[PDB]
Amino acid sequence: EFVPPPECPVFEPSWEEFTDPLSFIGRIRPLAEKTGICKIRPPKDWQPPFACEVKSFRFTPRVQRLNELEAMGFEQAVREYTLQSFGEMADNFKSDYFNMPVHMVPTELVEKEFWRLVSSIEEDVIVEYGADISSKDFGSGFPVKDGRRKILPEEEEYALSGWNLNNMPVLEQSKVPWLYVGMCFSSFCWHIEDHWSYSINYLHWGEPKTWYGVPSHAAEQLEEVMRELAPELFESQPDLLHQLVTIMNPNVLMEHGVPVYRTNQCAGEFVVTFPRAYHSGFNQGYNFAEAVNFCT
Ligand SMILES: O=C(O)c1ccncc1Nc1nn(CCN2CCC(F)(F)CC2)c2ccc(F)cc12
Ligand SMILES: [Mn+2]
Repeated sequence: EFVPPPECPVFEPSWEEFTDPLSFIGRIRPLAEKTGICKIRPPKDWQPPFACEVKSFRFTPRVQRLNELEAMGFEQAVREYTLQSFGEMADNFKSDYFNMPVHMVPTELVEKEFWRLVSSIEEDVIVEYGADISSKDFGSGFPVKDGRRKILPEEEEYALSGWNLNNMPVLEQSKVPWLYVGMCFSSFCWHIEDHWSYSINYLHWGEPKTWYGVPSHAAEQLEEVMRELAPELFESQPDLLHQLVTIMNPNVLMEHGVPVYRTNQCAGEFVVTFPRAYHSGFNQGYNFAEAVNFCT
């Protein structure tokens, strides 16, 4: 069965360290760039309100067939959901799948089952992911001073915070956050960012998001293993298309000498990915994440 990779670094900045995100990320870089990804827990009292327009939030998530590569056009037929109705679907799926309440399923069991399903020919599990929803559609999950929604006085600090993903620097010398509504086993395959950018990711609420990261010094190693083992039909494809289908069990990479680190990101925690750090992951259950690429 699946062997979990070693844990990536988790930082718990003091209020002083938490004052300036870019300065903090610059200070942790000597360790975090050797692991590709890191997790950042804000101070206990830092709790932004959730600011999306929940009444109107509606979307059609994309269908994900976990074993689609191993299996090598009308299978499912995706409903439109609200946040509430997607959550009911997601929780019913997971509690039915594991025969237990959703909060009682061990994170290690979901992880082992996910990778078993990805390689399974005998069982075809299909899930849905509300992925790549623009923050322009119904707003960011962070409060923003654009006069579209009311900001209470207690929330203004969060609208002005440098850790609000809307306030991260995005202009490179010579771009808004995206939202992800997850359910159990919804996933993202191995990729790096455009322009080898940093990215920052915040889990607003819900069950954890499980991550795998590879430090940039091993980017070429990972790409070589991919070419050796990815389907040939897709191996010859340019990277920006191959990255749509680069699903690979972390233990395969590890057997080929590629360093891989993991983490479970819980509600209210950040994950930072460093330049050219390949990353992949899946969701443990119903959750809501926001992500943006940023410039230093
Ligand atoms: O789901 C997450 O939490 C997540 C975290 C970090 N990075 C990416 C994440 N998800 C996804 N990102 N993109 C796209 C963005 N990025 C550029 C474009 C690319 F080349 F496809 C390669 C991924 C998807 C697309 C579909 C999907 F189901 C899922 C994602
Ligand atoms: Mn990414």
